[PDB]
Amino acid sequence: DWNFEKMGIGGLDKEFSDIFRRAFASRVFPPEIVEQMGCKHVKGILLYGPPGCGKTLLARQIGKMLNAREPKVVNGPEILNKYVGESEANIRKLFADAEEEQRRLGANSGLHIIIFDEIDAICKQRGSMAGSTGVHDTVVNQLLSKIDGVEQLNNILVIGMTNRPDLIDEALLRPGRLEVKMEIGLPDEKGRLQILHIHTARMRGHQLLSADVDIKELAVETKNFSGAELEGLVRAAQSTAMNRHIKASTKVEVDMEKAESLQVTRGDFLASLENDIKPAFGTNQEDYASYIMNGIIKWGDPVTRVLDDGELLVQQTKNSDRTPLVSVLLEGPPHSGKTALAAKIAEESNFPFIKICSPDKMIGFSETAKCQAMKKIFDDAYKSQLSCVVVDDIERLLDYVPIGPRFSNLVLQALLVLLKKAPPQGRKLLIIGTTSRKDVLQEMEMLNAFSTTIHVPNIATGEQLLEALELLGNFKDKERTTIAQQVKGKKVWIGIKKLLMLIEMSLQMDPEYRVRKFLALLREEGASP
Amino acid sequence: KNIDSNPYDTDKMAAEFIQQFNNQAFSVGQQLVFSFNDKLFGLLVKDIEAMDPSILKRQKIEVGLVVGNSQVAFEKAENSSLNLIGKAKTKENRQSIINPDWNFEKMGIGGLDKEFSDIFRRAFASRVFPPEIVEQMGCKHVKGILLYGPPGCGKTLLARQIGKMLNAREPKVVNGPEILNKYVGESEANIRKLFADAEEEQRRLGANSGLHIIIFDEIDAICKQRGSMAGSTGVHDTVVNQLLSKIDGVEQLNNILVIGMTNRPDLIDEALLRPGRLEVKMEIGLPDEKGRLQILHIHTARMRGHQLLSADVDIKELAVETKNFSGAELEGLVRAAQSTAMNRHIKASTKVEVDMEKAESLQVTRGDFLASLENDIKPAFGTNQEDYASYIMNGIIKWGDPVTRVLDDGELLVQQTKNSDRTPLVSVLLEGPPHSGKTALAAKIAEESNFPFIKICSPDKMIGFSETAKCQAMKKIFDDAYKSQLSCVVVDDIERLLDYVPIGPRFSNLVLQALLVLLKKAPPQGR
Ligand SMILES: Nc1ncnc2c1ncn2[C@@H]1O[C@H](COP(=O)(O)OP(=O)(O)OP(=O)(O)O)[C@@H](O)[C@H]1O
Ligand SMILES: Nc1ncnc2c1ncn2[C@@H]1O[C@H](COP(=O)(O)OP(=O)(O)OP(=O)(O)O)[C@@H](O)[C@H]1O
Ligand SMILES: Nc1ncnc2c1ncn2[C@@H]1O[C@H](COP(=O)(O)OP(=O)(O)O)[C@@H](O)[C@H]1O
Ligand SMILES: Nc1ncnc2c1ncn2[C@@H]1O[C@H](COP(=O)(O)OP(=O)(O)O)[C@@H](O)[C@H]1O
Ligand SMILES: [Mg+2]
Repeated sequence: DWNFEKMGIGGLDKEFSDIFRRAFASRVFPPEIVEQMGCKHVKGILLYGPPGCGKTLLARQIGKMLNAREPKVVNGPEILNKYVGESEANIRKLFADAEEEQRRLGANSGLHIIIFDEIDAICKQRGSMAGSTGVHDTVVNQLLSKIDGVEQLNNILVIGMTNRPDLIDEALLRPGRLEVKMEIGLPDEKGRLQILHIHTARMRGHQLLSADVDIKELAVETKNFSGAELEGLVRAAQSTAMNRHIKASTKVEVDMEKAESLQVTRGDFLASLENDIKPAFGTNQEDYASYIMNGIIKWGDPVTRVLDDGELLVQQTKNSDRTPLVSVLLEGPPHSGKTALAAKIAEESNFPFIKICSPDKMIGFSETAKCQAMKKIFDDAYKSQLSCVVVDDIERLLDYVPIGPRFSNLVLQALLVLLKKAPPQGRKLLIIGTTSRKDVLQEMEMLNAFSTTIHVPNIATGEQLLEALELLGNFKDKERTTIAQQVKGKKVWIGIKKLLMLIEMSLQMDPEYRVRKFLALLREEGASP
Repeated sequence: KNIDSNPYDTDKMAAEFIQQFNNQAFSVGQQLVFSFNDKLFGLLVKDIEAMDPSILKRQKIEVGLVVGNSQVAFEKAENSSLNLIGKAKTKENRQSIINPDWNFEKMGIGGLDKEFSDIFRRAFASRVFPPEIVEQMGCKHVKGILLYGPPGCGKTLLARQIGKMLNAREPKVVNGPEILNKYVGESEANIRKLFADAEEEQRRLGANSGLHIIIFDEIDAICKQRGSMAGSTGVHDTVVNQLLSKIDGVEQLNNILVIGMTNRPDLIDEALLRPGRLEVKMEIGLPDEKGRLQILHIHTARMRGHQLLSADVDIKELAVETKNFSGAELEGLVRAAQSTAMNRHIKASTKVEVDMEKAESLQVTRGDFLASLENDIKPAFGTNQEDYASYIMNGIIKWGDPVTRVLDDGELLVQQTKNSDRTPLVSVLLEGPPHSGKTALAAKIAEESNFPFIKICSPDKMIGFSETAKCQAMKKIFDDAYKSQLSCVVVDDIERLLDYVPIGPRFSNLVLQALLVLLKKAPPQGR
């Protein structure tokens, strides 16, 4: 039987299918033919995937599916990092029961399962990439010798677990030990629909769930939701709906007046979905809501062209089969409005995964820490069906300073490789960057890595300045006429950001001196190419 | 400018809307101006629906026509003070539920209302109902809470009050670094000697025992590896593994509840923040004016009962001269306002003797409060009186126009940074030739600013420091300024922080790449 909808696990049908078809087909056939052929039994499995997706449930379910003892448990950083001379004793103790049973009745016993949580720490000499590795080869050598060294056993089965699959030494994966490896992944719409159908099953049985609640629609509003957070959403909804019936006094007592009629309504689901349970591979209206701070105003031609090009790039990266990766670089003079446009372009992609790697959250970090943080941010984007990332103010990550010059050579070389890297098969990406010194990056050869570039200009005519002032709607018609009497017969040079500060400074004077001070200010800072 | 709280009849508003905009085209998202009772309002189109067929004979549309029999429903915008009455009010919003009515005065906490309600609704809403209905639903009670805020704002008191409200055993206590004790075999023994009572009670009484609160402290020392991601430092993390194994996993318990309290929310590993582990997260901040009033009104109740408080000592007034006063410093002020009052009625002659003739009339008076407010409690997140006291040395005397110009410009900037909403951050750089008086003309502007929080970061207190120490000190000083509704900060001799020396140059590139970043960082929100 493979009734994988009653055991408790949902959204994983092919994974268990393959795992059984290959590994555990010998332990289900009658022992007669199994002995006649002489086929040996697998004694190792490696599951790897993102954290909080349902890896332990599968382990316990596979253990129970074949009648066996209660699975043991271990932890990675626990067995290691204890008093010397005792870790080996613990490792030897781990298999004591299996060894005793084998010595007692030989080749006729029950499976003894183990679950080696977080295996990519102790059995890892590949710790030297940017910092340093640890001298702990004793543990890995002892484990390898025990599982299969110069001796063998037939009453064991080792299941590993890890969220970093590229930190495992090949010595622990040669055929004969830890052969079958599988990858668990984030569920899609059908997976979420199945998952939401199990965690709320007892409530529906006892007519304690209102008929308005819709699961089909609830399966379309949670995008890139991990498996373990639907449980959190359901629990939050249950808590919210049941808090109305706790009206009490100095000493809290249950409101027995209407203990019945305790019904959960769609409103509570929606409330818990908007205010609480913030996703892991889903982003919020916090990161891309502090960069944009005064909206976007159309003061001329450039805004429309830039937004149109952004939309074209997005629609290319969403409907192409031969260019899974696209990049674009924004540039312009300082105080021109580069950062405030990248966020606006990215916000309208309706992309499930959005993140912003800015330099203001890394203050005082060393080189290696910054490289590792950037690498982690990039790695957290290959796991979603389609994503989008932003890298703003590049020239303050490299630490460029005109004197010297002085850059950091360990960040540029990571940035180039990561910019030219392609994601796994089937997925897509889009990278946007903003910089204010185009003449410097060209020397470093970086510009040849970016697919395309766009130019963001400043205000360069009296008409555009007047239009911006009108749209901002601050000065009256008379003052606008007075200003136009001067600005029109000349040229201007001022970025959009500086205009807000100049207007704010000017507005604080007396009512009759709000124009002269502004005009005086525009002569010193502005109109100065 | 014309906002008012007077009620507005939606039925009349809808009738006037139809009477005016009849046979007119409207589209979703359209913005227009509507006049009602000589009052102007801004209208934004939200939903449009077609009519039903006539009697002789609710689709959504984007554009349509308005007629006499059309219906209009008015809803106030977000954070709108407009008062709307009548049946022409559609109610599609989100408000959760009506939390149980609370009486904070009896418990003894003031200024914390939303946080208390949220914590009770989330963590504890499922530990009050009988086990029957909870079992029928199927649930796994929350077993984790995290709190973080400035010291002395009433964090532990919340936990103790909530624990004593729900009949439960006396809470234990542990200290963060105290559990980091030399060698293994004692720290692990300490971890073991925390849940033995809980597990024994669970085994003895099954799934019917009482709650066992366990209050931590400085949880950012243990379970802290981000501290290694710095310019220096570095330490292996081993104790977090034991606590993680006990809290969740095999032999899990059903009558435990951890409560972690910290001070640096960003020095926490992601290991101890994922659903199933410490779930909820709340923050406690400095109290505001009404908070200070409520706090004071609670600590001076016993004296008022027995008629020990004079009639002229108003409590309302004292809530307007204490700005950015922490929670505990109000208790400190109240305590210090009594020693002075009661230190008068004591005579000593070869031995301290309690006075007898004037023992009665022992009443605390305004003088005690005023003296204590000026020379007793020294605030922490508040205005100093020594920093900008030794900088300006011999006053300021006019010698021409430039002094007037500089002072006027400073005043204009300091008023803009207080009556603006589109530019929360403004910075100005003074400069001139050496030996000209550009450090006694900034302290004067800061002192005339009148902002509650005024600090001065100067190189005089960083003699012999390396680069990392300077970075840490500057970061801490700047961070402290995000905890007040207004802040002014001064940097002196920027050339000295960078260590410039023209046999070179030999500047420091780890301080110049932080000073640039800091000067562009909008405060969290509305500060
Ligand atoms: N059409 C517009 N284009 C760009 N910015 C605009 C526009 N209209 C208004 N703004 C405002 O301009 C500001 C641009 O952002 P910001 O001041 O951070 O510029 P920046 O180029 O990112 O700065 P810096 O060069 O210092 O990194 C934002 O406050 C945005 O509200
Ligand atoms: N504009 C001014 N008018 C009158 N007196 C002034 C003025 N500016 C400063 N003073 C006085 O002169 C002295 C100024 O000394 P201060 O330490 O400020 O020197 P400085 O040249 O600004 O310093 P530094 O060389 O470190 O930049 C103080 O006594 C101050 O009272
Ligand atoms: N695919 C899934 N279906 C149903 N429940 C799940 C699933 N994945 C996780 N859960 C729930 O999450 C809880 C913890 O998940 P766990 O297996 O510890 O995640 P991880 O494998 O990352 O450690 C389990 O008790 C289980 O009920
Ligand atoms: N909101 C508050 N209401 C009443 N008293 C408070 C409040 N906050 C702090 N206090 C007072 O401060 C004293 C100590 O507070 P404490 O719990 O040590 O603060 P922290 O949580 O920062 O350690 C208590 O005796 C308490 O009376
Ligand atoms: Mg000086």
